[PDB]
Amino acid sequence: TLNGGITDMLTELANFEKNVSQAIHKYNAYRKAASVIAKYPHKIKSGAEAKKLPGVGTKIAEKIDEFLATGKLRKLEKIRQDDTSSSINFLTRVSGIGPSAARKFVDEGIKTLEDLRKNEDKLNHHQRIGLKYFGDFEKRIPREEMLQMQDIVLNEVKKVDSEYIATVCGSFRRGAESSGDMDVLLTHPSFTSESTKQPKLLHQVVEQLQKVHFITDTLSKGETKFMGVCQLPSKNDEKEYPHRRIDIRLIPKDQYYCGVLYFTGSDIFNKNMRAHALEKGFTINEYTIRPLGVTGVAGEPLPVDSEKDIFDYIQWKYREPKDRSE
DNA sequence: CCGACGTCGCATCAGC
DNA sequence: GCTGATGCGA
DNA sequence: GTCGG
Ligand SMILES: Nc1ccn([C@H]2C[C@H](O)[C@@H](COP(=O)(O)OP(=O)(O)[C@H](F)P(=O)(O)O)O2)c(=O)n1
Ligand SMILES: Nc1ccn([C@H]2C[C@H](O)[C@@H](COP(=O)(O)O)O2)c(=O)n1
Ligand SMILES: [Cl-]
Ligand SMILES: [Mg+2]
Ligand SMILES: [Mg+2]
Ligand code: NA
Ligand code: NA
Ligand code: NA
Repeated sequence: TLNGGITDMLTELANFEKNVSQAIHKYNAYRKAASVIAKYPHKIKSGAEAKKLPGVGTKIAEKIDEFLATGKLRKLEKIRQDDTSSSINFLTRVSGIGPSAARKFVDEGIKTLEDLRKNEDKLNHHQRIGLKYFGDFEKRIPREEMLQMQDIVLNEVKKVDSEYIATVCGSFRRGAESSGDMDVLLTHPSFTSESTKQPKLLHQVVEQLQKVHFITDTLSKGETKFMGVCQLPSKNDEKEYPHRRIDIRLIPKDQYYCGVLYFTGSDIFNKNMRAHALEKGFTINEYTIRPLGVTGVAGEPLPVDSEKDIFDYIQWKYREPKDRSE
């Protein structure tokens, strides 16, 4: 990438603001600037050149000038030296430990991997599984493995009820050569925006995937969202595959296009597109696009019969999934 | 200057 | 138990 | 931290 040094610096700052400062809007600001610089097709020569991009303001322009001149950022060099920031940043790398819990753990003297394993009974269920698979969850998934996983999920879902449709979204649907996890959108004609004519629709799919030993652990689970752990089968004498994060989201079948737009992302693309919708007088979630009144209360859902219909309402040219990796 | 910043599912906890 | 924040996550 | 009214 042309500007990897700058974008890494801004990402590290984003993570600091989220994990340590607990400033979600600074986290989003830094990530938005990193994303716009990542797609800028020139090697940036100055902060002023970067400040022309939307999301890069005066402060980041100054950091870019320091980074270009020296190859580092004194603000980050100091953060890297702060023991509390180091501890908190490490603990938040466990799934289920966020900024609040990380700081509480540090207060209580729990700040290393050894400390965590020593104190499993101080972890909730999600955190306990996140610790169990700490190393695995930072490994990436080759697309070749994503395809094997897709095959298992799609075939097992079909065995439960041929009327299900499972769609792998996330970075996979954007065509990435590797993914951080597997995101599965699920629909069934019995579950629409108008009625739920059959119970346990998500449950019976999860159960089937547990039965064939694909799903191995559960982080959380409700009627429409599963968050868990899965693993490909290995062959005789083969080293096992890493355990992987899996998210499954059951979406009302008639709202598939809003659902698949949401679950395809990226997360920054969704923030950007939804923010553009609001400026255009609309609000978009994973179910609907609705107008806003002069009051600012959402109106009735608008007819959507393609992903492109959603782009049309907000006066955006259509962007294929591969062009949404912001 | 300064209010807004995307939107929502599940787990957990506090107040009643 | 319910309801509404809050945390953490997609 | 940045943007737009
Ligand atoms: N804050 C978020 C996080 C996720 N999402 C949506 C968009 C994501 O593309 C989708 C899956 O979340 P994810 O964290 O797995 O993101 P991916 O796009 O799949 C990443 F590229 P990765 O391949 O590392 O999972 O949920 C979102 O809307 N807002
Ligand atoms: N998980 C899914 C995927 C597609 N669909 C529907 C939405 C459209 O009517 C149609 C689109 O087919 P496809 O996008 O797979 O080419 O399938 C669904 O109901 N659930
Ligand atoms: Cl809605
Ligand atoms: Mg993903
Ligand atoms: Mg704005
Ligand atoms: Na700018
Ligand atoms: Na975490
Ligand atoms: Na995911």
